[PDB]
Amino acid sequence: VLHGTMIPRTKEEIENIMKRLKRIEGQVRGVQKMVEDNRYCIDILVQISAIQAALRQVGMQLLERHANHCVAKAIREGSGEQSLRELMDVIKQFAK
Amino acid sequence: VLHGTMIPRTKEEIENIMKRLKRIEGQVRGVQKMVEDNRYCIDILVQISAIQAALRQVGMQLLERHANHCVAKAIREGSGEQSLRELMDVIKQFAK
Amino acid sequence: VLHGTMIPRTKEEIENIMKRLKRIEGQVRGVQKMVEDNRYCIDILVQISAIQAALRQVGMQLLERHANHCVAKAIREGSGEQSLRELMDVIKQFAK
Amino acid sequence: VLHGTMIPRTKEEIENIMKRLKRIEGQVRGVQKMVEDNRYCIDILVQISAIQAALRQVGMQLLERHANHCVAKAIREGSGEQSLRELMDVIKQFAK
Ligand SMILES: [Cu+]
Ligand SMILES: [Cu+]
Ligand SMILES: [Cu+]
Ligand SMILES: [Cu+]
Ligand code: NA
Ligand code: NA
Ligand code: NA
Ligand code: NA
Ligand code: NA
Ligand code: NA
Ligand code: NA
Ligand code: NA
Repeated sequence: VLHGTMIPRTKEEIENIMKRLKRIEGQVRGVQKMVEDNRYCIDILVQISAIQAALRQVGMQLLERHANHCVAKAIREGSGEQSLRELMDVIKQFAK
Repeated sequence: VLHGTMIPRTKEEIENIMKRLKRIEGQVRGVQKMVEDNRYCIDILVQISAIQAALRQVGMQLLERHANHCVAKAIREGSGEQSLRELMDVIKQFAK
Repeated sequence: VLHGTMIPRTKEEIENIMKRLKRIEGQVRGVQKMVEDNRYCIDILVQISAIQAALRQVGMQLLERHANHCVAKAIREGSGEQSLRELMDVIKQFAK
Repeated sequence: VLHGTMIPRTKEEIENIMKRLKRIEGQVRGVQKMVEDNRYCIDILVQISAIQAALRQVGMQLLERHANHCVAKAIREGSGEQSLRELMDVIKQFAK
């Protein structure tokens, strides 16, 4: 452990995220097949754009979830500044 | 076909890109395992940030390759405006 | 008022940010003069890229400042969740 | 000069872009007044988000204009690869 407060994921949450990552995994191998089949660079870039888009989506979702629940809990419990600093670090990371 | 001029990829080009997509595929399943193991949301977000970063890298590489070779060839061959319009569309796509 | 906790800016903080916005204001009018003088589109785009860069910089700075001080204070004072929700909204805004 | 082919801007084009940069200039000074009046950091960030948004808009517009007309002309005239390389440089610049 050795980290900020966390609300554990449900069977539901894990399942949903998982599909999104599977779909994304598929897209990634789809792109793999495209490169192997020597498909047009533009077609490939379109799919890459799709992937990046799907990643921002799942990433934002996890960000909001963590802030709305886990960080919110820490604020209630008294470890908010700890959790807030973590949160700011990943924000700057997504900016770097 | 029915698309702009393309310079076909070498055994070399395909191999290199492929590793990058494999590594990225790994990262994606790594993230999958992380979610399943109910790992900390922040740790997961860091890895997602890594993935998006690796995707921008391979995407930019493919973009430059296509422009430097394929689009450049079309300009020489006389189908440059065709290839240029395609290129502008994917740029706007990466912006949307 | 009617908003989350705020630590007021110093004479110092206001001065520093101000220079950065002035410089940015200059860049913006520089770009204005460039357009008027019918300068090359590429040169103009380079300067626009500069401006956007300078804006991300000052924006991130204000973001960190607000989180490190104002939001941190609210967490101590007991209005952290209020301040956290605000913070998440502007994050999503910078993403939209 | 010493640059790729350029189609000069009309009285119209200059006028339109100009308004957009003026509005943006206003926003920038609006933000200046906000900082001076010691307004809430969140309110300021919202306006900064607005500005960055308006800059992407005018920037993309100039990008498309340059590609659709100036770079397209160079391709017809025989200096397309020259103009294409310039265009790729500013793309990478907006990515750096
Ligand atoms: Cu969390
Ligand atoms: Cu290509
Ligand atoms: Cu603040
Ligand atoms: Cu131009
Ligand atoms: Na905590
Ligand atoms: Na403290
Ligand atoms: Na072509
Ligand atoms: Na034409
Ligand atoms: Na507050
Ligand atoms: Na609460
Ligand atoms: Na030219
Ligand atoms: Na050539």
